[PDB]
Amino acid sequence: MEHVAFGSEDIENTLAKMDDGQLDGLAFGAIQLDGDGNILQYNAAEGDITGRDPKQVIGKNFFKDVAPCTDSPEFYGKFKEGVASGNLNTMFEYTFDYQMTPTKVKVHMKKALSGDSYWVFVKRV
Ligand SMILES: *C(=O)/C=C/c1ccc(O)cc1
Repeated sequence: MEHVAFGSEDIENTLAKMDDGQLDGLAFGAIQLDGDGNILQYNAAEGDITGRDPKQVIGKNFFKDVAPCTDSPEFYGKFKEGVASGNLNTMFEYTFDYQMTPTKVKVHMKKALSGDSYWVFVKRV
C-alpha cells in the first residue's frame, strides 16, 4: 500500500502522474476526470466500494453515465465551479445510490497537476 492519507494537503503532488498500478495501491478510492467529467483513471479501492469494474468505466462520463446520483448542484455543480476557477478543492459527504446499496462516503475533489485533469477521492463513512 502507498503511504498516502485521504485529505493530505499535497495529495495532488504525491499522486501527480501516478500510473494505474500505483493508484491501485491507495487506502481510498481515487478517480481522475477531465473537465467534462469523462473518466481517465479509476482505482481498485473505488471499484471495491462501488462495484464498478475499474477497467470498464474508463472513457465513460461520470455525471451522465456512471453516477447519475451525482448529477446535482451538490456534486456536479461544485465540480464544474472548481473546474472553471482552476482551484477545485472541496471535501463533503454524499450518498451513492444508483443500482447499488446506498453507500455514504466522504468525497474530496481537487484539481490535478496534469492538464484538464481533476481528482475525485472517496472513503466510507
Ligand atoms: C450515484 O449515482 C453514484 C454512483 C457512483 C459513485 C462513484 C463511483 O465510483 C461509481 C458510481
